[PDB]
Order: sequence, then C-alpha cells, then structure tokens
Amino acid sequence: RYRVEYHLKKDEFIDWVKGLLASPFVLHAVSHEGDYNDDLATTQRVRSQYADIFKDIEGLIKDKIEFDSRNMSLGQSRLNLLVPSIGTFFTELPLEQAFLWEDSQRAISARRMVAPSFNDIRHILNTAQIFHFKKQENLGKVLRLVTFDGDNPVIPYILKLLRCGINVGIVTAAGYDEAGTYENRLKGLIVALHDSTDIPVSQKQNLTIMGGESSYLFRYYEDPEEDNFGFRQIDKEEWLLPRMKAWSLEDVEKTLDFAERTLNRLRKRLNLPSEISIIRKVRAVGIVPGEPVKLDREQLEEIVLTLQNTLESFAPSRRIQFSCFDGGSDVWCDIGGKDLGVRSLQQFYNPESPIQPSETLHVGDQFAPVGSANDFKARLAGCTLWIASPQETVNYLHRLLET
Amino acid sequence: RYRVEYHLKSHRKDEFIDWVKGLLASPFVLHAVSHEGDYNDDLATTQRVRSQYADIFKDIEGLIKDKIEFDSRNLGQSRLNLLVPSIGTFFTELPLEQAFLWEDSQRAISARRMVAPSFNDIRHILNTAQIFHFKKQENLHNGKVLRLVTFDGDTNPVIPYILKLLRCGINVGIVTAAGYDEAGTYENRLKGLIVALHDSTDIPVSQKQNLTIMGGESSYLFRYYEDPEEDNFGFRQIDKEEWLLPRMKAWSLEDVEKTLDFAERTLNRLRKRLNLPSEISIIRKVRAVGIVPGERVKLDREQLEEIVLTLQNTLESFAPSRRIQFSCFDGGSDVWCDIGGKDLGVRSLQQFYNPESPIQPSETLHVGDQFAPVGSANDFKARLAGCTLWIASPQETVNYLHRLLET
Amino acid sequence: RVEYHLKSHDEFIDWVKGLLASPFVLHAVSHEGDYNDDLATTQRVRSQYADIFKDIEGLIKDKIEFDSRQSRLNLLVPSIGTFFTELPLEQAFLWEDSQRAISARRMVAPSFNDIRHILNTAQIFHFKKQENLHNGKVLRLVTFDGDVTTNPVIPYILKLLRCGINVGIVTAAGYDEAGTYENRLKGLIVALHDSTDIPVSQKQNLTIMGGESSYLFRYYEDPEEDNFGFRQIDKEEWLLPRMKAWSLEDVEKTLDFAERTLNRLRKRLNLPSEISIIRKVRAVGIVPGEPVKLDREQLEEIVLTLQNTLESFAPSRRIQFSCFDGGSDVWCDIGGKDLGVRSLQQFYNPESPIQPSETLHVGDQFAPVGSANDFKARLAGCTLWIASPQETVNYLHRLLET
Amino acid sequence: EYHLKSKDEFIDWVKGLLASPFVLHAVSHEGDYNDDLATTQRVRSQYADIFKDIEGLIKDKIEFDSRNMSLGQSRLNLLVPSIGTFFTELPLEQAFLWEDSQRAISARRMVAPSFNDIRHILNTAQIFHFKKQENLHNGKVLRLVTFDGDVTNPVIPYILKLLRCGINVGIVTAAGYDEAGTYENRLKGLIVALHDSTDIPVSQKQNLTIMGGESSYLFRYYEDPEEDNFGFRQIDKEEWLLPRMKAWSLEDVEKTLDFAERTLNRLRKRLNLPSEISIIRKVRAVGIVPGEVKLDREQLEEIVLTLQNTLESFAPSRRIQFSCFDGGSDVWCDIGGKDLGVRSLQQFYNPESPIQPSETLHVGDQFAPVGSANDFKARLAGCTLWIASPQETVNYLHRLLET
Ligand SMILES: O=c1[nH]cnc2c1ncn2[C@@H]1O[C@H](CO)[C@@H](O)[C@H]1O
Ligand SMILES: O=c1[nH]cnc2c1ncn2[C@@H]1O[C@H](CO)[C@@H](O)[C@H]1O
Ligand SMILES: O=c1[nH]cnc2c1ncn2[C@@H]1O[C@H](CO)[C@@H](O)[C@H]1O
Ligand SMILES: O=c1[nH]cnc2c1ncn2[C@@H]1O[C@H](CO)[C@@H](O)[C@H]1O
Repeated sequence: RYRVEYHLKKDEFIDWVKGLLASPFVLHAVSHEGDYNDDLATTQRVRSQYADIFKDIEGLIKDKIEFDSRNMSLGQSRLNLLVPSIGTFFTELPLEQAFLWEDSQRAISARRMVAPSFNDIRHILNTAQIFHFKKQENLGKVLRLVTFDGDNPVIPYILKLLRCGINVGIVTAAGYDEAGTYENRLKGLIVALHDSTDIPVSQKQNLTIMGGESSYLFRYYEDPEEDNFGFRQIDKEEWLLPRMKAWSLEDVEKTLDFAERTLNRLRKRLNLPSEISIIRKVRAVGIVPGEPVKLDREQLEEIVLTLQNTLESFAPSRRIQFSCFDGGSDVWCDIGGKDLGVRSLQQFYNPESPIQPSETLHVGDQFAPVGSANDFKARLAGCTLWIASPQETVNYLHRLLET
Repeated sequence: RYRVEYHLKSHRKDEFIDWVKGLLASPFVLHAVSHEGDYNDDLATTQRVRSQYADIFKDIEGLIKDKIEFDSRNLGQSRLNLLVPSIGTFFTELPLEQAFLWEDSQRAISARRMVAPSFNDIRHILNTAQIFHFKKQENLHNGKVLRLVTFDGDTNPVIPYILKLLRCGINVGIVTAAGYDEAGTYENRLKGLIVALHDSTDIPVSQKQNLTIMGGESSYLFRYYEDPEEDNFGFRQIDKEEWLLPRMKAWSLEDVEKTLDFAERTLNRLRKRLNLPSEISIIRKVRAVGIVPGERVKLDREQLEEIVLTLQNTLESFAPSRRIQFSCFDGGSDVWCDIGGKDLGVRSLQQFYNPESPIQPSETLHVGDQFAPVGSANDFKARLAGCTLWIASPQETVNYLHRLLET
Repeated sequence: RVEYHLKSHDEFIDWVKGLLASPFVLHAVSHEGDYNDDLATTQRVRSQYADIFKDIEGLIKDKIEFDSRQSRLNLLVPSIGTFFTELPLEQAFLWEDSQRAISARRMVAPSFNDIRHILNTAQIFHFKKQENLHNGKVLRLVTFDGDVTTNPVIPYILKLLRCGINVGIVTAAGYDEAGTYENRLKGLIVALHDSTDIPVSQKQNLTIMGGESSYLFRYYEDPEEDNFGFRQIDKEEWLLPRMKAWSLEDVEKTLDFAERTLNRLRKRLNLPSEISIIRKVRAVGIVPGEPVKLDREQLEEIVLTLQNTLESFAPSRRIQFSCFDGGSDVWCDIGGKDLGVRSLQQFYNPESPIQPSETLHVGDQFAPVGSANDFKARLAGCTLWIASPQETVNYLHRLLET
Repeated sequence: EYHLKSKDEFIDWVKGLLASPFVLHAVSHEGDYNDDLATTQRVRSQYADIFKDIEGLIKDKIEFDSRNMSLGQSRLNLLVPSIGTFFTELPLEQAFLWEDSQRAISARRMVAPSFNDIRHILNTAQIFHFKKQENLHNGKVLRLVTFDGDVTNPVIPYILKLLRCGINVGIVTAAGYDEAGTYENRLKGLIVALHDSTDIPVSQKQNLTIMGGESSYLFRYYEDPEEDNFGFRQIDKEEWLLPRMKAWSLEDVEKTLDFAERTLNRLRKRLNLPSEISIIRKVRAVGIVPGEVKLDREQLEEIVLTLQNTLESFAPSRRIQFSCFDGGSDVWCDIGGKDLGVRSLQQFYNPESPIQPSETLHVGDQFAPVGSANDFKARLAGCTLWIASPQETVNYLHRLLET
C-alpha cells in the first residue's frame, strides 16, 4: 500500500507530454462508436489538438535554450518550472512536424481506446532530433560526433558515419584495461572496418572506445606495414579533462579498494556461487557471470545500491567521481562516468575546436535504473537518442544518413 | 499525475502477490535495512529476517487452507477474501514457507539489505509451492495426483519435458488462440514436437496420443496420432460431440456466426480507420476471426491493443455475443477473436480425457506466459479451471517441469 | 474495494480536475511572472477551462441518451453516478470564475471545491432555465439532511413551501416518535407556524423521513386542538412495493443481530458506560454519553463491522439496510437514503410520482459515513453537495430569485 | 513549485509498519468474538515491539546526529528522508500502551492504527520524557514552552502555572504589528489574569513573552509595582536578536518588503480582489487582510506561493530570511521565521546559558500547508507538540503539569 521501502532504491518530461495529450484524447478522441461517419472528422480534430500541443512545447524548449544560453555556461526557465527534473536542450526540436510524421505511420490520432503512448512520444522526440540535424545539413551546426553504448546491421552504418566524416565513439561500462579484450568482442566492427576499401584510413581511425565510462580510451589503428589492425590505447594526458587530472591516484585506488572489499562482503553475505568472479582492473572493479551461471536482478540491484551508498560516505570517493552499472549480468564500478567520457571525446577529436554538445548525438539504450552510468547522464554532454531495439537504432541511423 | 485515461485500459495486477510484498516489507525495513552497514554479524540478521518472512508465509498458508474449507461451502466470505478482495480460488494447498526457504537458498532474498522481497520472488515462491504440492501427492494414499498439464501455444528444451510428461502418464494439452480450422497448420507449427514424439522410443503409443491441441480457446480439438499400418503421424481432429461442454452445445450457430460476422466487420473498420497496410490481412475461420501480419508488414503494439479493446467493448454490447461466450487475444502481433475461452478449453480437456471420471481442477496445472493484459484470453481465466504456473521465461518452464518430474 | 479502513479510501470531480490541470500548466504557470500579459493569459486560460466544461456537457448528454435506452463517460469514470438532468457546465464555470478568479491563478490549479461549486451552480442553473420555460420539468421536490441523532436555512425552506415545492428532511436518527423530531426541529415548525404568508396546504408539504426510510411524519395545523407539529403518516401510504414484501421477522432479526453486535463492540472496545445503545422499531444505534464521546476510529469500526456482519446475514440481505456514522453516533436503520427520497416522490403524488429530474437533495454527507452516504441519494435524483450552511443558503437564494 | 493537489512521512511510515500485523492478526480475526482478549493481547504485543524498534532507531539517529550539528545519514533518514530532528529520546512503547488503554487501538479488527493514533502517541511520548526528567536528578527538564498566536479561556490558567513553575513561556505570531498595544488588545485576559494573580511573583510574571512577525518584534510582560501599569513592553533588538540576524542589511530587509508589497498589489488586481481587502505594511512585515471582504483558501495559497517563489528569485531576499503565513484569513510576509523566533527567545531568557532544543517544547496548531511559517520549521529549534484541537492543548498541558 504505502511502500515503506520506496526510497531505498521515469522521464518526467515524457509523462508530462502524455498528460497533456490525454486530455484531448479522452474528450475528443474517445468517440469509438463513430466510423459510420465522423471518424475522419474526429481523427482530424484530434490530430490538430496533438499538433498544437507539440508546437507549444517547441517554443517552451526554445525559450529554455535562450534562457540557458545567456544565464548559464537565480532564474528558472518556464519549462523548468513546469518540469523541474527536465534536462538541458542543446538543440531545437521540431516536435509538431515529428508528431505529424509519426502519426502518418502509426495512426495515433486514429485511436479511440489507446491514448498516445510513452513509446509514441519517445519516437516523436527521437524523430525530432534526427530532423534537426538533417535540417542543419541543408543549410548550420551539423552533427560532428555520434556515440554509442557498448555496455550485425549496425556495423555497416557505423562505417558510413565514419565515411561521412563523423566521429564514432563507443562508450562502455566495462573496466577492461587492455585493448585486446575490446578487439576480441568488437571483432566484427574492426575487421569489417579493416576489410572495407571505400574508407580512407584517416576516417577509419575516427572510431574510438571509451572504456570504464571515462577511464580508458582506445582508437582504431590500421598498420598494414605489419598488416596489424585493432585498437591502440591513448595516453591520459591527451584526453583527460582538467578536473579529472586533479584527482589523486591514492583516492582512486582507495575508492577501488573499498569497492572491491564491499563486493566480496556482498558475495559472502549473499552466498553467491563461486563461479561468480570479482574482477579488479586499473581503474575499475566489477562482478561478472560464470561458467550458465548468472545473477538475479535483485542481487545486481542490491550490489549497485550498496556500492553507491557506501562510497558516497567514503571521503576519497567523493573527492573524485565514480559510476556504477548493472545492465547485464555484470556490475561494474568505474572511475568517472558517462558525461565525462562523452565530453572527453569531444575535446579529444579536435582540441583546438572541441565538439559542441549541439554537434553530439548519443544513441543509447541505458535510460533505465542501470545505475549511475545511466544514459540520462549523457544528456549533460549532448543530444541523445533513446533506443529500445537494435532495429530502432538501424532505422534512426538510416534516416539520419539518408541523402 | 491523475491519469484521465487509466480506466480505458486493463490494468490488472496480482493483488494477492502485492499484498504479500507489502507484508514482507515491514520486517525488511525494520530488521534488514536497520542493520545495513553492519560489517560484523550478517548471518544473525539474515537468520532473524528469514524467520520473520517464514512466519508470514506460514500464516498465509493457514489463511489459504481456511479459504479452501470456506470455499467448500458453495454467502459469507473467507477471511483471506476480506483481506484481498480480488483473490482467486485455491484448488490446492500451498506449502509457501517450504517454497520460500527453498527459493531463499537460490535467490538469497533474506540476505538482501537494500532491495526488498520482489514481485518475482513471491511469484517464484508461489510457483515452486504449486509444484511441491503435486510432488507430495504422488506417493500419497488419498492424494490427488496431477492428471492434466496445459500449455499456451499462441530445438526447444520444453519438448523433452512434454515427452517426459506424456511418458509419466500425464495428459498434455496446448491451448492456442490461433483460429485455424485445419490440422495441417498445427502440424506445421508444432512439427518439432510431433517429430520428437514420433521418434521417441521410450513412450508407448497410448501415452503419445494423450497429446492434444485446443485450437481457438475452445473451438477446435486435435489429438496426436500414430497409424499402426503406415508411418503416418501428426494431429487428428476430434468430433465436437465428444469434447464439447454441455453449455457450449446449447449455443446457437446463428449467434456464433453473427458474432464472428460482426467481429469481422469491426476488424475491417479498424483496418481502414488506422490505415493499416494492405498485407496485414484478415482471416476468417469457422469459429474464429483474426487479423494477421503480412509481407512485402507488421502491426504496432498500441494498434493491437486498440483492436482487442474495440472488439471486446463492441461485442459486449452485441446481444448474440452475450448469449455465447467469446475471447480476444493480442499477445503476439496478431489479434484473434475466438468463440469460447481459455477456462472452457481446460475443462473441455478435463472431460475429454476421462469422461466417466473427469479430471478435477486440483489435478490440473496450466503453465502460462499470458498472465498479462493480452485480452480476455489471458491466463487469469485459466485460474477458474485449475491450478496455474506463472512463467515469464522459457527457462522458467524448463526448470519448473524439471523440478516436478525429478525423481 | 476492501471493506476495512486502512487509509483515506468523487472520481468525476478528480477526473475533471485532471483535465483542467493541462491548461493550467501549459498556459497559466508558464506565465507566472508575465504581469502585463495578465489580461491575455487569463483570457486564454478561461477559454481553455470553459472549452473543457463544454466538452464534458456533450459527454453528459451522451450518457443521458444512452442511459435513457457503457457510455464513454462511464468507461472513463466507472464510479460515475447517473445524470438525471443536463448541466450548463460552461456558464457555471464562467459565473464562478468571476467570483473566485480561478483563471487568474498561476500557482494554484483549479481545486476540488472549485469544481464542486461549479457543478452545484450548474444544477441550480438548470432548474432556473426549466423554470422560466415552465414548459420543462420544474423542481417539485427538495430534500435535506438532518441525519445526526443559529440556522439561516429555515426561511428558505418556508419560501420553498410557499413556492409550491415539496420539502422533505431525511434523517438517520431512527427515533420512532414525532415528539423527538418536533423538539429537534422546533425552530422550523415554530417559524412555519408563525408564517401568515403561507397557506396551511403548502405548509403541510413539509415532511420528515426518519430511519432513512422507516418513519414518515408530516406537518399539521389543526384549528380544534389549536396546535401544530408532526403527524406520522401510515405505512400503507408511503411504503414502496419492494419494502411491502419485506418480512417483519427478517426486520426484527436484522435489528436484533445488530443490537447484539453493538453490545460486543462495547465490551471489546471497552467503551465508557455513559455510552448507551438505543433500540427502536426500525432502528438500533449507539449514542454518545455524558462529555463522553466516541473516537472516529471507533465509530468507523462499528459501522464497518455492522455492514460486514449484516451483509452475511440471510435475513438482512432479503432486506435492505443502512449504517450512519456522521456525528459521534452510529445508527443502523432498515431503510436507505435512496429509498427515502423515492418514497417521498411517490407520497406527494401517487398518481404521477415526482420524477428524479424534479428532485434535488441538498446534502452534507458525501463522505465515508456508511451506507447512508449522500452518494446513495444520487440514485433517486439530482443532488447538491454543500459544505457550509452559508453554501446551502447561497444556493437556495440563487434558486429562488428573480 | 505550483500546486495541483494536497503530511508527515514519519507518521505514515509507522502506520505502514503497524498495518502489517493488523491485516494478519486483527482483520483476520473478525467474526471471532471468542478468543478476542487473546487476539487483542497479541496484536498489542506486535504493535509495542514495532514502537520499541523505532525507539532504538531514534536513539541511534540522535547519536549519529552528534557528528555534525549547527558523512552519511542515520538509517532512519534513509528509510524516511524528510524526517526531522529528534532532540530527545521518546518512550514510544510506554506511550502506545497508555494510548491503547484509552483508545483501544489493538482491539480494532476493521480500523487500522490511524494517523491521529500515532500523533497522540508521539505527543504523549514527548510529554512522558519531560515528566521523567522532572523526576530524574538534574535532568534536562523543560525550560521553554512556546505557543502559536495566530493572526487577525481554559489555556490561560495553565500558562500561569507554567510561569509559576518557573518555566519561560513565549507566544510566536505571524502578525506584523509593531506596536505593543495591538498585542495587549489581542492577548487581553491573559495579561489581566497575570496582573490579577497574586500567587505569582512578578519575576515569574515577566517570563511571558510575545514574538511578532515570527522573529521581528519581541514584547515582554511588564508590571510596575507602584503605578499600577501593566501590559507588554517592547524589548530592544540588540538584546534578543541572533548574531546572523544582526548582520542583515536594513536595505535588503526594506527592498524585500517593498517587492512583496508590489507583488501583493499586483495580485489583488490580477485576481480582481475586492477593494475591501486591505494591504498592511509595517516595519518588519507586510500583509493582506480581510475586509468589513474575505478570501478563498485558493486565493490565499496563490498569494503565498506567488510571494514565496518570487522573493526567492529576489537577491535581497536571498541575503535575508523571510516567512509567509496563510492559516487565518490573512496572508502575512514577515522578516525572519518561527525557527529563528524560538531560538532568539532561547538566548533572550538566559544568554549565559541559552535554553537548549532539548529543553524547549513548541505547542503548535500550524502543522499544515500554512506556508513557510508552519510549525514543521519549529522542529528545527526544539521539541514540538502537534495540536489539532484547543482541548488537546489543555489536556496536554494538564498532563505535563500534573504531579
Ligand atoms: O527530460 C528530457 N526528456 C527527453 N529528452 C530530453 C530531456 N531533456 C533533454 N532532452 C533531449 O531532448 C531530446 C529528445 O529526444 C534528446 O536530444 C534529449 O537528450
Ligand atoms: O490471486 C492469486 N494469486 C496467485 N495465485 C492464485 C491466486 N488465486 C488462485 N491462485 C493459485 O495459487 C497458486 C500459486 O500461484 C496457483 O496455482 C494459482 O492459480
Ligand atoms: O460522479 C458524479 N459526481 C458529481 N455529480 C454527479 C455524479 N454523477 C451524477 N451526478 C450529478 O451531477 C450533479 C452535479 O453535482 C448532481 O446533480 C449530481 O447528482
Ligand atoms: O518526522 C517527525 N515526525 C514527528 N516528530 C518528529 C519528527 N522529527 C522530529 N520530531 C520530533 O519528535 C517528537 C514527536 O512528535 C516531537 O518533539 C517532534 O518535534
């Protein structure tokens, strides 16, 4: 009833839009008995009601952009007063056009029983972002950086992104400190890249892997001098953000030491199978599946929550920044985070003119309680796409890259 | 936000389990979370917490049994029915504490200090308890052993256990919302099962032939067959008179077809209004009508829900359709409107296998993945006909059947 | 749907409130500091609100038409009561908006009471429009509540009677004698007696229904004795056909079990001895002693226990029954509030019973006060949700004005 | 933030805890009129143990709360985040057992332990604590009792007993009136009773104080022996003002009040308020008051919310502290707060040894959405009692003062 365990463990903006859309739906749309005559009329009016609302939100976003532009780098944006937990909008969003296009496909205005869904709005928001970047191309601030979530139909589109002179970064929560591992699982991307004759080697090496959220950076290399292809680790000094440089190594190791100890305690208390392994690396410590032998989500969630709470009461850990991740059957504790990794890549690709958030798009699937490495953090560093299927990713990439 | 559209859709969620979750949360926050951070004696805390959880489950056991006795009456209500008003009938005693202690070993529930006992935890405990019961009745003098196991249709590690079930002398039926009126389709769909059963040496033919397919929810019945003169196997259609329940035989054909005709017209209206692509096609059969994806192609989720909600509401205002029970299903990316229901299908099978001594609900177990808003063909209706297992993964089915059939 | 009170267990108003929340956030809160746009902001907000109410009017009309023969509104709001009359929602909003300045608010959304006020104003508006036409269904019966075991409403009751409108007071007290209600309503009968401007014939159209629908009394003025007061109308005249088939033994068995149940509750709750149990012909109840009163938790415990207990008692379900814990009293009565209103509708004109569309129940018991709540009165006719005596007076003034 | 819809999380948290034994051991046993004593006894035992557990949690929080006080958090703060500060130990079980005897909470089978049940228990426990310290050797006994004075009798005797018992009594109001006359005219009878009461020394008589504008004006009862002059006398600010308040800029104070006065004048035109409603401006406060004419609770809350959020975006107001009150028909904007008001009185009575929060009990009837001057703010300065009825105040004071 009243959950006493509620605070021990949703996108408000989207639910907000859903509420605004539901009011005309229940009043005008819910007119089920109707196809005898007035359902063209009902659909038409309902479509207009929805379109108007999205157009109103368009202006609210643009007002927020302007307010945030001048007053940031204490007032509040209108939209921020309406939606307190809303994230920054680095780009304009043609919501009305996006809706009308999606309504063409899925006939949302033509429904009388099923209100505009969370997925409906999510698709509109994603379509709007893509539409924005395509608009700049036929003029603006075009898309310079696309990032993906590591922790196949997508592989070709990655290659063409690179050919179109767009930097591609793969952000993973994996704490592996050796290139070799990433070469072993990103095999297909590496060899298909390598084996492709079209791409100049310059564009070929614009592919990067930001491991440990923002702990390790690897870049693609092609040395057919040796016919050696794969990923080369980049020295910290080139890609490390200034604030991260200030972190003491002692606090880093102390943080990782305390984390690894906490993991082992959790292991014993939870009496986890011995096939479950705790892996410690240079900038990361994590727990991994075994043999077949996996971990329950409650166990994964217990681990992340325990790690976050303990470390947040650990002084070395607060003098730095850390992230936790429990997406798959693995829980990773890494130094840094999603936002830091994306912004590091922005500076890395062009130090003289760092890639702006307005020119950055993070196609991510970790908009969930996957930990502090959630893709909501990525909204701090740039524009994002919210994908729920690999096909969704391909669809979005296809329309983006369509001439 | 006050969702003004809430009541337009089905938002059924197992109140009994949520009720159990709420009870377990009180010892959790006062004993588990109150000793979060305690580096020393974790074992003591886990033991006290587990004991508190176990006591609660044993209390619920008692409530369940009392209800079973108070439902043997037939208007008062069981004490449990007062606590949880939407509770279903318990055809069988549930060893909940034993099931909790077993799952607590696997899932380590009592050891957690941050994450409370979950819905899935209770679901696992409830399912394990249902299995544990039937395993107890096997050796028992006057125990009611499991006679019928039912599955949901609409290579595969379930097939061996289905074969093992049949060999163990247990009747197995598959209830599919598909409305196809030919045995050929189900032979094509379930070719993996029929081939393995055909190739199974350890199972006598009488036990093999104890495999049935309930086409529609209760519209068509098919039985496995193995010709003794020729190497021909597959599925045979059974005449209506042998398996059709009395009330179903009382149903008028004209109302049946009026319903299906109305449903078919309603489907094409929806097709136009939602401007669905031309390959989405609408298929009409003898006792069922449905809309299926085509190729060049598929239907959105919300569109599928729009269809079943439309069909259900419209037909529930159709007089011939109230004289004759019907069902809708949008689980896959198809929507099928079938005459009858899942409840009817299970009890039809209960009668068919042994007409003279019909299989009781206490001897029936439906393994279902459709305990969801999948229309009126949901597995909550199967709780009317007998005991159920709530499965969320195919691996759960395998594990559940493994525990049951383990010697 | 639990029968036991764990937390604070009208959906239509909350549904409307949710609707009104959309223009509030998108068009009002967005303009909190736009102090020169106050004219345009308020105008747009007022139109947005008014458009919603106009839309709900249509859905209500659809519900009425459908119920004349679920409705969309029933699908949207499953706990919605029947609308016996159409309501002018848009105008009611605009009128109340002038007084309350709802559209000018940027920090506070349209409230529950805002809508309740608008709904009440709409109901009164409807009758007034019907009135001037006279052609339409005019208000013939107004019912009030005095259910519990200084008043400016009295002159308006008198004005209602002089306007040829029948006035009934429905009460859950369940006392079986006229003298008690004469004393409780002394101010009303004195004022009515002292009124020279009202014909005795019209004075006689004042009735009181005790025990929800168990006892009926009428106002009388006889020249011979030269007094006045209340005379109990015989059962044959006002009893509904459903109630006539009710067996006396079931009635007695119901009350006897209820009285027994009350006595154990006294024991177990260790209630003070000053607390007494009163038994009447068609009612049994627990009343506060002497100040010695009962906690609301205790009163709720009593009503919930009785309802659950009696609804599992075969004689009681061959019967209808009601419980009421409004004040610091709990009464178990044979009748029901809907039955009382329906009985009065027949009593005044047996040939052509007063239609629900010509009936208005001004009630203050739209609360968890047991099965005797005023939501039951919505079954028998139109209603008015009042929170203050001033509200009643205000609503009655608008109703009876030129 | 804006308000769409309409308590105390700690009480709700305890209610949810007590609800679990209720459903299983009480609701289940309805219809069982035999065995009811046994059922009641067990149910009582279950409830009591929960309270004893919560007692322990409080003692732990208090000791953790010795770490800082004007990282991490108490386990109670994790479970209930919006929980206030407990300056004293609370005998919850003893209080429950007493309240269960009076209210028969454990005997109920259909009605769970209510919000009011717990509230009474918490209030009783607070009283119980101070009574034991009166017993104990040199225990931190009650030294300051504060009351609310509202804005534009059985309680009077108990105040006198408090004063005669050597307990300092203060009355805090949101009224912005800066003249002693208004309060001699508002607190008549009490002054007369104190003047007429021969059984009280005038030294103890003077321990009665009035805090106006929450913490803006201080008036102390005076009684000249030879000239028959009695009433309230304003105390000079340097004597009772807290240091932080002394450092406040008069300009910022004035600028804040002037902004509020214009905001108030804006609101009355916007809301088209009647001309009978008058706006009152004082030295340390500005307010809106009813006419000869009254204001809706929506209008009252609109004004408070508007004023509150507006001034929070006003820099001079940020550099000061302000409070708002809409309990009565009036809406007052006063410089300071109830918290600052109580604490100022704590130093005023005895500057060499300021009265501690553990020695201060605030009996208040404003634990509601009354604005920033609510009694929840008083929990920052000391112990409190939640009052819903005037008779509750009388009964509570009686039990506190009984011997
Ligand atoms: O609260 C938010 N919800 C959705 N998108 C947001 C939000 N805040 C900032 N953005 C941005 O809006 C675009 C919509 O797809 C994305 O670029 C997302 O990052
Ligand atoms: O409300 C219910 N929730 C869970 N199971 C129920 C319910 N009602 C009857 N049963 C039965 O209890 C067993 C354990 O899940 C299953 O057999 C189920 O069908
Ligand atoms: O769910 C309802 N809420 C409020 N009023 C209702 C409802 N159902 C029917 N009516 C009627 O609407 C008028 C306005 O208050 C009243 O006449 C009431 O009886
Ligand atoms: O969240 C709280 N709820 C109730 N009381 C609290 C809370 N926080 C601190 N105290 C203190 O506990 C005593 C009992 O009510 C009071 O002294 C109150 O100020």
